Amino acid sequence: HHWGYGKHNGPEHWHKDFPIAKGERQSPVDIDTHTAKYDPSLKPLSVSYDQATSLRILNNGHAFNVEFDDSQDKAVLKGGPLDGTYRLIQFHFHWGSLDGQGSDHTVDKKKYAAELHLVHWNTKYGDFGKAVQQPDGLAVLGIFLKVGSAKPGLQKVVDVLDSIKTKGKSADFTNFDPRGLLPESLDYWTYPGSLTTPPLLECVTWIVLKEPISVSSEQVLKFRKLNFNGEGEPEELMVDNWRPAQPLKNRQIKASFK
Ligand SMILES: [Zn+2]
Repeated sequence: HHWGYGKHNGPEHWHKDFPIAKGERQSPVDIDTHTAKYDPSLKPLSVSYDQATSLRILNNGHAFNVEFDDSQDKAVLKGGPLDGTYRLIQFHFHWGSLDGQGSDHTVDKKKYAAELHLVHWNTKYGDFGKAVQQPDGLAVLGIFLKVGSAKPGLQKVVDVLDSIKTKGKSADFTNFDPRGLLPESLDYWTYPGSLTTPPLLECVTWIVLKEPISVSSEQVLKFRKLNFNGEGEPEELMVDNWRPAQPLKNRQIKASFK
C-alpha cells in the first residue's frame, strides 16, 4: 500500500514502488570521518535568512513541515560547494522512539536523537517541481540534534505541535526565524545524494553540519506525541521516521575542515 515507516510499508519495501531506492546516489549515508577528504577549494557557506517569511506548519503524515514563502529570494543558501542561489522552501525533522536513534545520517556509525533538514531549491529552475528533476536542483542542510540542554529557538515549534497532531492538520506559523536552529560553527561534510523519503529523487547536494545542536529531553518528547494517522483513525505515534544508511557506492564525502 502507501509508504510509511511501519513494518509493512517501511524503508525496506520502498523499492517496489520507487525503484530508484536502489540507485547509485541514495541517501542518507554513514559519514566515515577518516575517509572524508578535506577539500580546501570548498568555500564557506553563506546563510542569509534575515528576510525569512514562515507561513505555516503542517503534519503531512510522515513528519511536520514548517513552510516558507519562496516567491522571492528572501531566505537563501549559497557558497559551500554550490553554484547559484538556493531558496529555502521548508524544514522538517527525522526523530526516534528513543534518544539513541532518530537521525537519517550517522557519523562513524553514531546515530543522533534527531536530524533537521532545511530544504532549498535552485533558483535557475524557476520552481521546486522542476528543481527535483535535476542533479543539482536541491541543497539540503542537515543538522544533528543530541539531547542535553533546551534550545530556546525550537520552543515556538514545540508549542504548536498539539494543534497539528494528526495527518492533514495545519496551523498558521508566521514570524519564526530559522536562525535560532543553527549551531555556532558552519563546518560541514558534503556529498551528492537524494531525498530520504519517496520519491527518493537523486537531486540533492547534501550539506551536513559537523556540529550538533542540543535539545532537551522534554522538547524531543513533544515530537514523539504526534501521529502518523489522520483524526479519528487508530493512533500510531509518529516516531522513527528515518531511513537507514545507504551504500556510498562511487561517491566521495568531502570535508570543509580538517
Ligand atoms: Zn528529511
